Amino acid sequence: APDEITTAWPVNVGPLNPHLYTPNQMFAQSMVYEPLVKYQADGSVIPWLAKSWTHSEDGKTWTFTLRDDVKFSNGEPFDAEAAAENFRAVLDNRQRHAWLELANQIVDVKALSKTELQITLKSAYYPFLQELALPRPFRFIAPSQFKNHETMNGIKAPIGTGPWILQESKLNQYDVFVRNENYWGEKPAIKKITFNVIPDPTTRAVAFETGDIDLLYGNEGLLPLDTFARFSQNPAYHTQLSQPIETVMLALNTAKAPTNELAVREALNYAVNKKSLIDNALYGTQQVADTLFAPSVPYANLGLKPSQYDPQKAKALLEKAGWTLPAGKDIREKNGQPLRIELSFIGTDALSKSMAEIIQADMRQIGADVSLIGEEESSIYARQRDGRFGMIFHRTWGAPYDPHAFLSSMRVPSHADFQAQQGLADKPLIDKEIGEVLATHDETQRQALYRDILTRLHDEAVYLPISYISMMVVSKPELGNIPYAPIATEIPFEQIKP
Ligand SMILES: COc1cccc(CN(CCN(CC(=O)O)Cc2ccccc2SC)CC(=O)O)c1O
Ligand SMILES: [Fe+3]
Repeated sequence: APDEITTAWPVNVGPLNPHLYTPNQMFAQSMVYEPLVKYQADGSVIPWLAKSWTHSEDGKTWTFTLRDDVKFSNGEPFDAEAAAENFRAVLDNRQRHAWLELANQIVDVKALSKTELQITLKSAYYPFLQELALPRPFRFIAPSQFKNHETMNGIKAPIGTGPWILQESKLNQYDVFVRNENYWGEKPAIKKITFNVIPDPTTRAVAFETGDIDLLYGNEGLLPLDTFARFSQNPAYHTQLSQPIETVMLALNTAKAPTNELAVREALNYAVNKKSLIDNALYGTQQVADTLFAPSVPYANLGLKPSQYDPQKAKALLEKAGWTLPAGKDIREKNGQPLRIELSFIGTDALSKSMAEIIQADMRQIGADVSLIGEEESSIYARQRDGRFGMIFHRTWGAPYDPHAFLSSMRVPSHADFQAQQGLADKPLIDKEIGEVLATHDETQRQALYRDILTRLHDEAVYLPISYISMMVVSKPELGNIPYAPIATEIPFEQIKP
């Protein structure tokens, strides 16, 4: 067993290098490795591996007082030296962390003693503590497990301070975690967690029905949503649906014809019946999104005007811009050119395909010819990084990334958002203001800058917001209520109490 559970994940957890990305899975890195400060649902951080901290008047020098009772799972001590060596290991690979502005802000990290850790920054970077709280990269592996005094070229054993220890991994089969019996904090009620590798959502549903697994936990792609709805009525099962955690949208390429035209992007934003899309493809399980960030997101309650479903207005906008229908044709033309837009998505993702088909149908109704380009994952991500798309499915990152970290990353040219925004005359101003907002401690100016950035992105119709999506749970009733974590990408296994 009653203190052992079996769940599933589409892939293995990876080698659990705390400082690297794909194929490491963030929820699993968070099971084993811990931060200096821990993120809370109210947006603050609490003391964690660091007991307390102070900062200089200019806000550029921070000194953390560390706990002195923490051991890595292999018995070796956690101290300021171990922490400092981890920061070094991360920043020796600084280029790979460009998306995260703290990695560009840290100028020095040194252990002043066994318990005092000093971090110095380029500027007064306000999201400092929240980015220290992220699943990666600033969490701590035992320095003995460095390879050649680094982590960027690999690690030995994935030894953390966290409440879970990786027991064993079997590529394409399973991963097994066990409770850390020597954890500095509270002991998890669960003793053992087995992750079965099950890449297909239908197969995951079937695995639950047969009793092969005890728990499914994930976002809107966890299992088929019609099946989820059926499960929620099944008295043998338990299901949960969280409050929304992030946005799913479309990103429109402002630097590529015909989405380079504001009038076209505005029309597309009137063309989609989002409520119908959600009820049709998402089985009514998610919420309609009118803006890049939901009004509940910090700094994003701005009274931005929604573009409600209005095919008539969409047509009028296109007509006014010179996109008119030839005799006998349903696809508009201008200057000889047809109104043709390519929508790229992961071809094997049934949900994405379903939504893409609905979007194509809705846009054909207003005279736009959307071509569906379904491709493998690697090809879609390549398209995102180099801007080879007309429209592309995209999503925000949830707490604590939204909005500051998502906005920060809009400045990175190898990200979808930069590419989508590249055609805007105001793009340099936007990027300047993003840099400014991260470093201001004038709260009035900070809100003003967020308003200007988000309002320009909204008014320029860079995105086509679709849904605010939720976390979803399917479980054996004996496991009880399943909690959600403050960080959207983490799974609070240590909080489960049968
Ligand atoms: C569930 O995945 C995410 C949930 C919340 C935020 C992000 C954004 N990631 C941003 C950085 N990634 C790129 C991206 O998701 O666009 C990973 C990354 C960083 C540096 C170089 C490569 C890559 S992916 C090969 C954070 C992370 O992966 O730690 C997520 O990828
Ligand atoms: Fe990522």
